[PDB]
Amino acid sequence: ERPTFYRQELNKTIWEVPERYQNLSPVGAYGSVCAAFDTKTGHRVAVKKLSRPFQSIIHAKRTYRELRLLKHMKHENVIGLLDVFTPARSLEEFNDVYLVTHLMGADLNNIVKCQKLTDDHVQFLIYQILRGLKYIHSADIIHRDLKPSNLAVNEDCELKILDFGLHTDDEMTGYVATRWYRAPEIMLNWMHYNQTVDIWSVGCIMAELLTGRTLFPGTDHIDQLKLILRLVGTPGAELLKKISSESARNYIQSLAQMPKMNFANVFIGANPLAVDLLEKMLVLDSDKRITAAQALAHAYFAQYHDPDDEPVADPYDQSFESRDLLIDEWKSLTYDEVISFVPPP
Ligand SMILES: N#Cc1ccc(CNC(=O)N2CCOCC2)cc1
Ligand SMILES: [Cl-]
Ligand SMILES: [Cl-]
Ligand SMILES: [Cl-]
Ligand SMILES: [Cl-]
Ligand SMILES: [Cl-]
Ligand SMILES: [Mg+2]
Repeated sequence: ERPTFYRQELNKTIWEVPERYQNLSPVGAYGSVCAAFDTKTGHRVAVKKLSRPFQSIIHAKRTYRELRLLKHMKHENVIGLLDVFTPARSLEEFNDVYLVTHLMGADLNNIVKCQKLTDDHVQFLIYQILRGLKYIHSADIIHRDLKPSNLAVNEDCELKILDFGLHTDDEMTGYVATRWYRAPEIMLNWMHYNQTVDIWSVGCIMAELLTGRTLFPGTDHIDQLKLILRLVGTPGAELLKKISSESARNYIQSLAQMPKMNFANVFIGANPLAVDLLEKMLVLDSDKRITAAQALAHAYFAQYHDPDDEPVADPYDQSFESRDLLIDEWKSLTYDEVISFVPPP
């Protein structure tokens, strides 16, 4: 059952992989990635070698979390796991983990910069994001990091969600795309967040497809909040009650009150149905945002919506997230998941 492995050094890194993977070529702090040709399937693939996967309890649990998530995701608009392997022949010598996925070409940033998008293109792209999100949310998973660089798109306009949130303070500081798509309640730690944060990100992405430009390109956290409240209005008393951070509540009330703007005068010339959907996604109070399942039934997607072809996920057991274990116990759980992997049909 065990394949033969061969070794090579790629940029000061020793890679040991099954013979089926050929022509390894580096492409890019949690791991290094190589493109390769998989001779068993004929696919160009990405092979990721995890860096120090078991160096601490936090790292070991993150390794297990990533492998559990990738093994569960089986949907047309979500990245799936093609293979996982280790050169180790036993738990006692187990140290390295390699993950194999489909090699992705362009992302949605490349699309918005270099392509003139019709309203039909916007409909199809956002429809596919929402179809994948309905599946992800049905398993009680929150992506947390939806942005154009985490959305792969091919020549047929077909889309896949990748790079689930599994981010440092410095990574979120300043004029950075890593913060421009985040919901205000998570950007500013207003309250315990939930899956509705992902719908805010979809609204930001859809706006950028319609205009070609970032919706909220803030130069820091506070500048970005000011841009958001200018468009959607300052909070009312109902939402202020739900901000459990007393310090954040007090800062918000320092700001002069502003009404919600007219979205037809912001998104000039857009399909009126697109404007309506944006008003339902970009709602400050997360309790009142439209959900992915509700949005698929909005009239903007009438030509693509098929309620018999929008599937949900198998149940996903996340009880490990509240479990406290030692490094070697997380490592043993990960080893079990590596050796039990069953490849897709
Ligand atoms: N380590 C581990 C571990 C692996 C599988 C299970 C349950 N079985 C399962 O999910 N599959 C789906 C794929 O086909 C076979 C059955 C439990 C623990
Ligand atoms: Cl092989
Ligand atoms: Cl895939
Ligand atoms: Cl190993
Ligand atoms: Cl991005
Ligand atoms: Cl499960
Ligand atoms: Mg990414």
